[PDB]
Amino acid sequence: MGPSLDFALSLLRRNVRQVQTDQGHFTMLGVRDRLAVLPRHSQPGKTIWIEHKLVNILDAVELVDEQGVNLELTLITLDTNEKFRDITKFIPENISTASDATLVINTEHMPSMFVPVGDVVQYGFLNLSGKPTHRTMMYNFPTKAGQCGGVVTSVGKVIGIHIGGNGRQGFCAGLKRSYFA
Ligand SMILES: *[C@@H](O)[C@H](C[C@@H]1CCNC1=O)NC(=O)[C@H](Cc1ccccc1)NC(=O)/C=C/c1ccc(N(C)C)cc1
Repeated sequence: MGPSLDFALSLLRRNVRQVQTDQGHFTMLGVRDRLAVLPRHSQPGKTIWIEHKLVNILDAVELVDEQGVNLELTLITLDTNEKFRDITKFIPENISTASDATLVINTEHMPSMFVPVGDVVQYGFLNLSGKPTHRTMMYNFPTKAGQCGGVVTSVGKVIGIHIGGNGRQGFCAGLKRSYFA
């Protein structure tokens, strides 16, 4: 088996978890220690279902930029038994585009799912369901409901978390390594 599939499957085993909140099913990316990231609109509460058990959330931080605008990312600290493998090194230091990226999803309804979103380009401002968001990127793929929190990945880099789509295109919140310092 080659390196790109090995990388994604290893993400699916060690960092990319099936979750459910009151808002439905999402993919959650565990980044290091007991710190994970979800799309803000998943609205995690005091507990979250993670695969096979209910896990307590010890803190949730909704990220905004210096203008006060939503980044659509919520960092949660979990009462998990074990620490995540630290994947912060795979997150670029600036928000970064990619060629021929794949969106890797993992929910109870869409387990171990691979979506060929393709080139990922800078987008910036997005108004989704009424809320302004900054720092997004875009792919010309018709993503659908249930795929939020999916991990946008390319050549060993974890670059984005899926947050929205308009039927023809998909959008992620860009990831940068400093969100997880
Ligand atoms: C994941 O939960 C989901 C994935 C979307 C659903 C449709 N395709 C996808 O890829 N995301 C959403 O439903 C988001 C949620 C959101 C809320 C607030 C801030 C950021 C994200 N919303 C959307 O993707 C918007 C969908 C939409 C609304 C209205 C229209 N009409 C045509 C104006 C089109 C699309």
